[PDB]
Amino acid sequence: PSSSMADFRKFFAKAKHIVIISGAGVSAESGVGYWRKWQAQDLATPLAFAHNPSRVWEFYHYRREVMGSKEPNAGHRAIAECETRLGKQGRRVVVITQNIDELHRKAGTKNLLEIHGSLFKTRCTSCGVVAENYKSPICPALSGKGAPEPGTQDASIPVEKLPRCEEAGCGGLLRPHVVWFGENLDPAILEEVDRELAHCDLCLVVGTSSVVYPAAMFAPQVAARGVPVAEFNTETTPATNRFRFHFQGPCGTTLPEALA
Ligand SMILES: Nc1ncnc2c1ncn2[C@@H]1O[C@H](COP(=O)(O)OP(=O)(O)OC[C@H]2O[C@@H](O)[C@H](O)[C@@H]2O)[C@@H](O)[C@H]1O
Ligand SMILES: [Zn+2]
Repeated sequence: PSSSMADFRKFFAKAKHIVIISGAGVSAESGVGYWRKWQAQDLATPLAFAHNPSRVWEFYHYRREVMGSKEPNAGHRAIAECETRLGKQGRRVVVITQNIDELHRKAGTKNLLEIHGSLFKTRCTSCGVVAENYKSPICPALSGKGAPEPGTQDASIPVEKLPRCEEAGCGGLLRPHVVWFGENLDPAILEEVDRELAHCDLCLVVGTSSVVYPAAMFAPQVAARGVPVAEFNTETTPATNRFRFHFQGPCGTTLPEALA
């Protein structure tokens, strides 16, 4: 895999359709552990939610509230500025993210496929309706709840006071619209993804470990068509040798240059 910025820029100057796949590394420079005695694998499951809907909500309230505090970094801003600039030229730029933090959106990204959901979306467990939700707090019973520090315990909010569906006559319990461990990704989103990968002529893979499916396989799918894929990561990954470029470093340094 090459590290030639100049050779990358030749492709970038001419690309009609850029796909940018992002993961958690893209938000590292925005300052985005354990929450109380648990890690994500113990909370972000349907079984956890079924057993303690209040505790899973405290956890999601806390993450939503922390986000309000976080700012997109130079990486997220370079990606958003790119889309705005090319779009004045009829050139397409889309972001396919694994992240649920919505910092791409806060940076000004408009073409965004969020394959794992969003902290800022809800789904009704009764009627299935999805909606956006930016309210701090999401419900008054969660106000001040979710503190991760030692000495905090379960709020034990009765389920009828947790977020509820406003559809007429529904009244159901809402959950975060995020893909939990064990759950399938939405088939409709994956078709939109397949369409973007098939049609792109330059692909960037940014801050992802490239080992978690199905996103692990997106950039290799593109590189297999003979399209250049550029990886932007602090380290090599197991997929690195499948790609045309590798640009090592924090993406807040390397992206503003590559996408200038
Ligand atoms: N500043 C940075 N710039 C670029 N890359 C970085 C930076 N900091 C870390 N990275 C890289 O980001 C990657 C982070 O990998 P993961 O934490 O595995 O995140 P991601 O690939 O998004 O995980 C996939 C999925 O796994 C689940 O845990 C979660 O649902 C996530 O969506 C690593 O390859 C790491 O080198
Ligand atoms: Zn409902």
